[PDB]
Amino acid sequence: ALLRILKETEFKKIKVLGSGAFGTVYKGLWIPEGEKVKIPVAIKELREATSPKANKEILDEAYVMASVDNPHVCRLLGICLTSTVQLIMQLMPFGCLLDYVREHKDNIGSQYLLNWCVQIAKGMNYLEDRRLVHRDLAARNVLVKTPQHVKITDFGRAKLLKVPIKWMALESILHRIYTHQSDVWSYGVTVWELMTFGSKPYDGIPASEISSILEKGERLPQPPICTIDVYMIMRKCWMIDADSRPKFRELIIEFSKMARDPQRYLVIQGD
Ligand SMILES: *CCC(=O)Nc1cccc(Nc2nc(Nc3ccc(N4CCN(C(C)=O)CC4)cc3OC)ncc2C(F)(F)F)c1
Repeated sequence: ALLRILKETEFKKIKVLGSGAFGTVYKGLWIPEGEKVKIPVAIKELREATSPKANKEILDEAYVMASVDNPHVCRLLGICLTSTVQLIMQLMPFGCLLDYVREHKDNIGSQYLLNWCVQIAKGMNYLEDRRLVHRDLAARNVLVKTPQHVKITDFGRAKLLKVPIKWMALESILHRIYTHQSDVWSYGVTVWELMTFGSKPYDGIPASEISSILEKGERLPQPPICTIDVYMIMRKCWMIDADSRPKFRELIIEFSKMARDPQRYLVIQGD
């Protein structure tokens, strides 16, 4: 019960920061109960889910989210129950890493890119450690606190209560299996996205075709900046054998290592 119940009046909505299928997000401010502190927040207002069954499901996931406490996982500050369900999130000033990489390709240096993989993999392991399957992981579901500090957006479990085929493990596509190991495959696609400075994985190829492509042993291409210790880690995540895949603990070490000598593993444009 680490989940704060917020009063509609404790916060104000400044601007719409987009709207998805799940809900609508706003840049806003929140003045906590009996405090003269003004926190910048993101307010995830939820869609058509007013059924008593659904609201109990929402709340139950809201407590789960509210107990996920890790530096690289976006924190849930509280919930506001009124006419609509509002999820008061920590504001991420630089938007999503995908947009950010597509907007900084030139100035994004090897040392940052490698430290983002450690950061993502760190947050991911926390979920595998809490036995929570992310199910979402894409460069679009990683947000930017500071360009040095990224955080993962844990909505995969909530979104469950519009198919991301190109980020999915073959077992997820063909047998609807979601393990912390399918989370490793998605992680591979995400790290490929950052190394390509936000490219479309398998662009122009239809979703239906993707399964057979992967079955024919075909994978995502080698990104120009990538070395061989790098592009290898990527293909180990895309192993048809769900258990041949590296663990999130492994990925942390082989990237933590890699981050100690960046340019050795990434060929940017100096230095
Ligand atoms: C690439 C995927 C993406 O756009 N994710 C995204 C979009 C909007 C809102 C969230 N939630 C969220 N956001 C923040 N901070 C944040 C997010 C996005 C922006 N952008 C969005 C694209 N854009 C537009 C449409 O004008 C430019 C600005 C800016 C911003 O910071 C002020 N923090 C937390 C959340 C959370 F609720 F999801 F936790 C994600």
